[PDB]
Amino acid sequence: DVYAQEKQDFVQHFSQIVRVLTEDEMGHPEIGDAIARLKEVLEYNAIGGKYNRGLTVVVAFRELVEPRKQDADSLQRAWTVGWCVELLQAFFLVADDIMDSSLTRRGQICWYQKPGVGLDAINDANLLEACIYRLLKLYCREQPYYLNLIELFLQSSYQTEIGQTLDLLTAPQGNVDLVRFTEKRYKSIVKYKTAFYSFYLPIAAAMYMAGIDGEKEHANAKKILLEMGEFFQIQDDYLDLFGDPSVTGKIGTDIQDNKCSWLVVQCLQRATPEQYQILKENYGQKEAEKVARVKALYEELDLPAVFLQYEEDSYSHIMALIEQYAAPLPPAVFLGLARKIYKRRK
Amino acid sequence: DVYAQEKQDFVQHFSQIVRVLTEDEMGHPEIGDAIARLKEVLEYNAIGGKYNRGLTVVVAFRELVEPRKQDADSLQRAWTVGWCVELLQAFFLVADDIMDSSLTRRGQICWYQKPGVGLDAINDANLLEACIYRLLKLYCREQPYYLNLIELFLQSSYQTEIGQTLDLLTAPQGNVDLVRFTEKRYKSIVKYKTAFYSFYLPIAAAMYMAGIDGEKEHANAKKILLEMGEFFQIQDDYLDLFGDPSVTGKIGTDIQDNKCSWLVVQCLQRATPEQYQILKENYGQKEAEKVARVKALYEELDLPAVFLQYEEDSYSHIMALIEQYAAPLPPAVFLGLARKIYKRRK
Ligand SMILES: CCCCn1cc[n+](CC(O)(P(=O)(O)O)P(=O)(O)O)c1
Ligand SMILES: CCCCn1cc[n+](CC(O)(P(=O)(O)O)P(=O)(O)O)c1
Ligand SMILES: [Mg+2]
Ligand SMILES: [Mg+2]
Ligand SMILES: [Mg+2]
Ligand SMILES: [Mg+2]
Ligand SMILES: [Mg+2]
Ligand SMILES: [Mg+2]
Repeated sequence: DVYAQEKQDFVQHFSQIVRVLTEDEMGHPEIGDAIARLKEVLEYNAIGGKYNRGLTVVVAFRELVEPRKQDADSLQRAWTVGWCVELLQAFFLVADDIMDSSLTRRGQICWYQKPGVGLDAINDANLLEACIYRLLKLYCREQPYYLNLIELFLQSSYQTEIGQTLDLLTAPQGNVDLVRFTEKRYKSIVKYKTAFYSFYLPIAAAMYMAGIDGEKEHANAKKILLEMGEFFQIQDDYLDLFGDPSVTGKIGTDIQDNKCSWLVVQCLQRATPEQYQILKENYGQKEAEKVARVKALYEELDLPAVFLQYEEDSYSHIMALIEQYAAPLPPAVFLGLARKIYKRRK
Repeated sequence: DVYAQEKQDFVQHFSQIVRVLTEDEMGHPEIGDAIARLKEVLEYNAIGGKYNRGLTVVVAFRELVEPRKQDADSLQRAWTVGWCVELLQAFFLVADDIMDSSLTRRGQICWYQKPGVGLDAINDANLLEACIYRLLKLYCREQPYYLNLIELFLQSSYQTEIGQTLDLLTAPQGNVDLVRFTEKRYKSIVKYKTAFYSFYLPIAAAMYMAGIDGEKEHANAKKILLEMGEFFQIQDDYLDLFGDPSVTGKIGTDIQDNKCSWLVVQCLQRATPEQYQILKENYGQKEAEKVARVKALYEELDLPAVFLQYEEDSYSHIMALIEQYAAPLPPAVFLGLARKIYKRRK
């Protein structure tokens, strides 16, 4: 309910993001064509998702700032910082779709796969990242949390690029080595690639906006949010193979891209050495027959049932973590976000 | 002479950049393999160039800071900010080589063209950009110019991505339209894509480090440096076709990539309508015969002689600009940089 009620206002206020990013550079008409390319990149790549991450900034801002201090202006700042998280997301996905050789995202063909786009998408992704800091400057330059916000977005992008390097190093194409797909490797990838920017970044932006900047409170929040990010990435892995791509909005590639998925880790931990070899022969290869052979091994080992058991235990554990670590922040902030990701099918 | 004397110290101190970026994240051993990938990216992509841009930071810092304030520590900061400019450069070139489909850079194959690299180079480029802000934090966090430095590197990357969009929009592959290659378009591309980061960025970093942060002094410096950047990019265009690739360290692609080069603008301005059509039929295409036909048109129109005339007039003009705008900064700062780029063959 809390996410669903703020949605509308948050989405409507994307026109303004687009205007402020296009308008404040028409005192420079020579870049006009670039500005129009920017708008086209924003509209195709920041729109059409669920907005969980940016909505989180706005929800937690209401819940943490005293209503006497929710003036029209500090609200406007809140949904801008929210949009900055949506722009970080857009930047990582556009690049990620190239590196993953993916086909669709959010119901449409991937940006790079569009006629006349291709690898120009690389500079388009870098421009989306640039917008974040332009926004921060335009809306938040005179706020006492300004430098905290800048350092947070930069630190969060470095961690996520470190996690991406791990994702890629662990998945060399044409190079099946099942030995490297362990639980410890897995947890490291997902912590870096997904957990800091999807879960720590947004609540923490909102903390810094409410004046809550203590080390110890940031660490306690981080303890909850990183375990949630781990679950959330294990969920994304499961949906790559078994979700319905008209719900997820994307076709799966993990088996073909030779990925250290949660599924292949769970597989490897249960496999007869005969099953092992079937995995070995069929994994990380573009042939549909061969992907279907892996999928069939996974179903033979009840990996869907194991995913549903893990979802429940992970959820009880996250809840225990909230009871331990939420104070002095209102638990509603952690609970509202957990509700939105619990048993998602997209 | 001034560049040549600081070189050694500047280069030697790259081991330290590499150590500080690898060491201060081994309290996190799970990212070990990513850290090693980072070192490999740094060594292949920040090393082997002339270091003009980073050396500029260090040279202008000596020339602008009072020697009583050139303590061992503020010097160390100076050659770090220098290296941050070399890392911005490395980030743009790695991406640019993909978008340009280039073959070599600085005497070796392009990063993305290395066996086992490919499009993973996209995340490698984004990591190189991340390092800049990690450095700024590690060395400069408590300096009064810290936030000026952060905003400068970010603003300079946005401008250069705007210029890249223009570079790419003006060069759609498979789409010969000679109508868009004008002088005004050209000047706009080069101002954004090259001039702010190669020329304004480094002197200005050094200004902010010496306490010189006035609007008006920054604008005056900018007036000189942007015209120098324009010349410098016109030079790079000329070398793409007529430089010797054992000096430049790179094979040219401008004709094949359908580029708004200086050469094609000068061509279009002198061409008989018969010459025009030869250009039209042969431009922006991968066939060697067809590139050689364009090259031969260019030589038939004395474009090499016109380049040498422009080099001289541009140089006299830059010098006039220094006489007008250099004060209260020592002219040595502008003169030393102009000497290093005047009649370069790489
Ligand atoms: C650069 C940012 C790295 C984090 N990142 C990127 C994409 N995803 C989710 C994916 O699950 P991934 O390719 O599987 O990790 P997707 O299913 O493609 O959306 C997370
Ligand atoms: C993203 C940064 C845009 C600025 N940029 C990139 C490369 N160069 C110089 C080149 O001249 P370009 O491809 O010709 O413009 P190169 O000969 O390839 O080194 C400038
Ligand atoms: Mg992906
Ligand atoms: Mg991925
Ligand atoms: Mg996925
Ligand atoms: Mg290039
Ligand atoms: Mg280029
Ligand atoms: Mg060039």
